[PDB]
Amino acid sequence: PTDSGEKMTLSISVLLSLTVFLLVIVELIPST
Repeated sequence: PTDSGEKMTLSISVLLSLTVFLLVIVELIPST
C-alpha cells in the first residue's frame, strides 16, 4: 500500500532525523 513513496518518505522522515540526532550525539559526546 504505497500511493506515492509514503513508506519511503516516512523512512526518510524518521531515519534522517535519527541520523541528525545521531550527529548531534556525536557532537556532544566528545563534549561531555
